[PDB]
Amino acid sequence: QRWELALGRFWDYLRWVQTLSEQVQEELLSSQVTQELRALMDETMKELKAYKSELEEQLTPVAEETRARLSKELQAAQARLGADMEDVRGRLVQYRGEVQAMLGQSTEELRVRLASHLRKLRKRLLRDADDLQKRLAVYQA
Ligand SMILES: CC(C)(O)c1ccc(-c2cc(Cl)cc(C3(C(=N)N)CCC3)c2)cc1
Repeated sequence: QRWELALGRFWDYLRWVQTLSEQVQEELLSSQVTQELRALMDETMKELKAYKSELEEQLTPVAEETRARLSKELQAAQARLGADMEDVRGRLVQYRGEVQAMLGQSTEELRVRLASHLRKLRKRLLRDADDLQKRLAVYQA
């Protein structure tokens, strides 16, 4: 699906950030990484909303209380995905400020801590994307 490809571009970019390689460390102290993640996040959420909209053209007619519930559960699952991606961006903004506060001292321990936290944020994003995909797959029925 288009929204899955969009999410995958966010995911591959974030897998690169996770390496904290020389060029990642450089781009994390500018706005570049968080600006590129914002663009990738925005595209994912736009495609998700359009996908849900087109799915609603080929629905199995069910009880109206049921449809209303499934739609609200799907909107909550979309919301969690967007919040997850924003939580990632926010953690990388935090890193930028903590490096500046070090006034040129070594950042090795900040980077060890960031790597560990990013791994956990990425696991949560993956969890939520799988749950969203599963909900979308039975939504029409
Ligand atoms: C081909 C490309 C661009 O490299 C790529 C495309 C998609 C993903 C991807 C990332 C995540 Cl977090 C989740 C999923 C969903 C999955 N489990 N298939 C769960 C809904 C689909 C897919 C990763 C990479």
